[PDB]
Amino acid sequence: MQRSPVEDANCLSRYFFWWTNPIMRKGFKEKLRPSDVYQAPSQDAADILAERLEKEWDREVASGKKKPSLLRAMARCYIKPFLLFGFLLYIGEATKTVQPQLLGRIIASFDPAHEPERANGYFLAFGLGLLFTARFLLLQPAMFGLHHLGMQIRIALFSIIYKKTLKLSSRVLDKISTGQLVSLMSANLGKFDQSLGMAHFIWISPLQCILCTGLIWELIDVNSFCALAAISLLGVLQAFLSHKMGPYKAQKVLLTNKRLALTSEIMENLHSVKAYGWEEIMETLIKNIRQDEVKLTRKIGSLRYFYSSAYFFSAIFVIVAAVVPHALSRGINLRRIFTTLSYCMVLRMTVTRQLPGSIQMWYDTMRLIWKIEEFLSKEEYKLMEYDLSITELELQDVTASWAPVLKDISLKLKKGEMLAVTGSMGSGKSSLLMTILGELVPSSGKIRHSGRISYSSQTAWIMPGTIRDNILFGLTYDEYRYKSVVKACQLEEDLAALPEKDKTPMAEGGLNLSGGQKARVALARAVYRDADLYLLDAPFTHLDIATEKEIFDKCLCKLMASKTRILVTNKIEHLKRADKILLLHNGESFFYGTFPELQSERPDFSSLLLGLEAYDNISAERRCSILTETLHRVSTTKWNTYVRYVSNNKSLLYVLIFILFIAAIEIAGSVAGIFLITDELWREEHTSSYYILYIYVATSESLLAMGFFRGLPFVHTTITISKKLHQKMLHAVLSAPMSVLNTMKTGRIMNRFTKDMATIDDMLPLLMFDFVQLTVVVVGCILVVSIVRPYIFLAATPLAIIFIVMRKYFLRTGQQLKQLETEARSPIFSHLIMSLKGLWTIRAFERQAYFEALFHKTLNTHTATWFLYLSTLRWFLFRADILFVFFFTLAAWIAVGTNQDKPGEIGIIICLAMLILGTFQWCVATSIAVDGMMRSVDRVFKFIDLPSESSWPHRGQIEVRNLTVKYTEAGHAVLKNLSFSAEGRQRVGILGRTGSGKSSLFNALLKLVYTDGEISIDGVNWNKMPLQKWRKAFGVVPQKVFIFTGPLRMNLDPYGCHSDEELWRVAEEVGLKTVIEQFPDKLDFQLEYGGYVLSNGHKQLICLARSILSGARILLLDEPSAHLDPVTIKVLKKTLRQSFSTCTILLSEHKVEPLLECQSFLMMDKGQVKTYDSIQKLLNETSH
Ligand SMILES: CCCCCCCCCC
Ligand SMILES: CCCCCCCCCC
Repeated sequence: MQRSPVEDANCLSRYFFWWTNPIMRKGFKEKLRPSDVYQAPSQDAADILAERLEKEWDREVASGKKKPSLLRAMARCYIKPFLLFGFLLYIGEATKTVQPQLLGRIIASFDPAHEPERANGYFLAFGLGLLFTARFLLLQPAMFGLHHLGMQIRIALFSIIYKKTLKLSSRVLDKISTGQLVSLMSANLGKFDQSLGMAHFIWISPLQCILCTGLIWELIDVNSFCALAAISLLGVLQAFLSHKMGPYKAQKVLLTNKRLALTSEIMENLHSVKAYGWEEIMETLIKNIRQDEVKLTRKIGSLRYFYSSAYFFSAIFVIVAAVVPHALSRGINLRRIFTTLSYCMVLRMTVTRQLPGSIQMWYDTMRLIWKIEEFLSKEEYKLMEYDLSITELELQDVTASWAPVLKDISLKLKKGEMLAVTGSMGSGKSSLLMTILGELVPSSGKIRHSGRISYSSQTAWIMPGTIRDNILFGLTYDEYRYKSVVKACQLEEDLAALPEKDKTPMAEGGLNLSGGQKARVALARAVYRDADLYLLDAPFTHLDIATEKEIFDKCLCKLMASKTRILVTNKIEHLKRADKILLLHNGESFFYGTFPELQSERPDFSSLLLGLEAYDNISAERRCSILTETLHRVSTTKWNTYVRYVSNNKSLLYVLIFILFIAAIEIAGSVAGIFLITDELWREEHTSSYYILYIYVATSESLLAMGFFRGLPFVHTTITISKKLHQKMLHAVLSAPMSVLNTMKTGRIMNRFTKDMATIDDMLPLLMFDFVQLTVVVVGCILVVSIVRPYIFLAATPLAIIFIVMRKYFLRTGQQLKQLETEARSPIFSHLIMSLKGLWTIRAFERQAYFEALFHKTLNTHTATWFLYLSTLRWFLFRADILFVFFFTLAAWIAVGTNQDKPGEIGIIICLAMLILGTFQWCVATSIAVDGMMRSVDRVFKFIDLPSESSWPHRGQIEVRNLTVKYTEAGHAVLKNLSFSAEGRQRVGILGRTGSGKSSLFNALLKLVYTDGEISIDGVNWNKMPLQKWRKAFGVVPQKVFIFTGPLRMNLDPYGCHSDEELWRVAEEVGLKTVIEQFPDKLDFQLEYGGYVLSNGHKQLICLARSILSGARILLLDEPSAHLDPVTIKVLKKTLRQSFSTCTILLSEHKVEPLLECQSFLMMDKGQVKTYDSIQKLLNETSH
């Protein structure tokens, strides 16, 4: 669409990345959008990437022998780029070995004997810088290349699995699990692609290690093996911790679910939780189960410190133990040490840093490739063989299995004729169609149908978009057909009713349009479609006496009756209309024919089936069950967000005060040592003396590293902040007003607790320690180098000031550019999940290519987004790395050319600078990862900032005059100036418009929306009684009652100050004792999963009890009739009378039978009220 600039790029511009400049600019000025970002390169296109690998895999399957392997397939054409970069990494890393030798010459140039050699001093230091630059230029493009290759791989690899998953055998589909299919492709996107770049190291590290170890001198002195053994013992020490981690993870991962599932319960039914008015027990209950999670997290975190720390303390341990044996014999020499130190730390890093990460990958990627290899071996859908036009379908003793599901069906169906089939709920209801379609395979028999076959399924689904797109669905628009079909489908009302008419957008499911309208548009496909055979499967789920006979009489008889039809339904009129009928019995045939023939077969069945007089008006589920019975019967980051994070725990400030002090002391001592010691070292030869300290001065990483007394409290003080910061959120969301809380719709609140809270709790505290640690090493190093050579400050100050500005520049565009990846990620799954549910239908209209094509475009958007980001980072790293060699070369070039006669201080300056490069890249690398994570905590603060909020003298009257709500929506019957004169201790009823916001009137009194007018308790305003004291009054018992996981003791009594006799005596008076007697442990029995296993009717009684436990003034009723029945209604009626006779009741009911019971009934419309006691005055308005 937008046309990408890399297409029209120059070899230099593409190498250094000149093309990002405008997109770098834009993002700094104005915020970016999906329309602004532009497409991927023509090379990187999913059609081109997949189609190649298809051919090369096809070759492996074509040569049909042994067992094809995708690794061997991909190898047929992915090596040419892989081995091209392969050398670049090796030659790019091999330059590191040369650096020691050139350092040694500078130590060889300078000593108290002989004059200070200038020429070599300068030109060899510069000559080092040449190699030092050369390392980057060769490594950078290769490193960036492998990411491009890794990205290029999986783009094909999702296409090749998707091609298969659209067409498999249907039997195996209900063997294979849903989570395995999704999670396999969900896990790979971010991790796999980035991970591929370090695979090469598997042979790089050994090839260097063997060369380095051999290149180390003192081969006669068997101590380089001891120096290797020092690296071995480090590996043992680390691995020992990895075993001790696992036991604690299993304890945490089990616990973390308990709160996460419970939060999902409590948050969804919040309206009740507030209506009862708890907010005290729900805190402490969560806090109690949190305790173990905090203890275990702390116990893990403190352990993990040593795993990171050991690497820092290693350098001094390995370096000393390597050299001090050589101290015994062979006197002492300075150029001997420095070279052997430099060679050590290369091998120390390359064995511990990346060698694990290389091996780590090949275990994963191969284990994953195994899963694809298994998956592609799975059995396939047999392609349709309808391509004939001899004669229509005729079967003969056909058997099938999923006790065979079908056993010897026989029907010689003649063309252009009508047919109907039905039976029990099972008994081969939906299966017989699948064999005609070709979804299920016939076990034995002869089935053969000519010409193309249409289909309409049981459960309908809607492709997201236009209505005509669903209806016409890969056809061309025409005059009459569409009109007559849409007219015949009973959508003439829905034609006029909708605003955009045919262009109305639809998505998600059945929220926008109703299940009835879904069932219409479902049928529209097959009715609009042209075919040789028509197959419907239970299209009349709805109980429409008009619609059923309208569409059956008008559409079929007039339009479709010339052509053949099969239908599954339960209507005697349709059965009597049909030419041929068929009845089943669990795979074996009951009978097929017509009622006149049936009268000469089973006259008792003929009569007793017909016995129901008013059969057409019976409910679908009812009459189906009657048939079932009778048949079987008969037969932007900010500076503040850090300040807030530190401001919680003061201990995080009080820990930082003395960890700064140690840096100044340990700097000062090294400055003193470098200045004071050196002269005596040279003077020693011309004893041990002070060489061993002079080693420790050089190892700046291991010098300023943090131990247990100095650094451990940092872990303790940080984790406490995540505990506190949790409380502030949970309390703030729980205690908040229902207005701004109502817009979000719980697809976002849980998301914070699931993902965002876990990353602040788990991944942050540890990750911060690196950022604190590494900065101290680099800052503390440079200053020691600075103090000795004053003019370094002028070299340092511009580069630092540049370096921060670069980061501010990259982050503003980058953070905005990155989120578009995570947004663009979501379509790819949504498109997969939806495609599975219509797998039967999507084949029937041969519409695979359309979806297979549509699938690519959702990838191409994502890969374009990703590719731009990934490069932008590569730029920043490259510019930042080059900016170091300036610092090195300037410092080095000036150092030797100083106003100082004594050059022995150079030996430190150059050596102690060279080692930082490894830490420098590593330090800036985390610097993005921290700053990105800091955006996540900011979301929690936004939630924390969200706004927030005795006796009755034997009385319980209510008459709230002048009540006006301020929600402005209540079923087109909003409360304005409301009033009623109902006496206390009287049962009351209520009515209004059919759909007048029946709920809103209740929660207006409970105060879950904005309200006006005074509301007095018999002359006692809320003035005295706050929101809790008010909510003590009303007894609520809604259609969706609230039960949570735990025992009935905890459900009935949250606070826990009621006696056992008190708990029983209320229960038996409510009428819920003998029903409970059957359960064990009195009332201590546990309930789970919302208490679904228990009975429906008693699930009200438990809440009705809860009110007697709670308080006595007023009760409410939100239409319980749907959850009521003859035996329950009478006890519910009588026990209520015996129980209360004090508190008022309000009952909203659309039915007439509830009107006979109560005293008075309101007939309420917007600004209109009326009610009377006596039946002549009461009923007259609502008589009809
Ligand atoms: C596409 C391959 C380009 C590699 C450039 C290497 C430059 C080496 C200069 C020392
Ligand atoms: C928000 C402050 C970030 C400080 C980064 C310091 C980097 C210094 C590199 C020499």
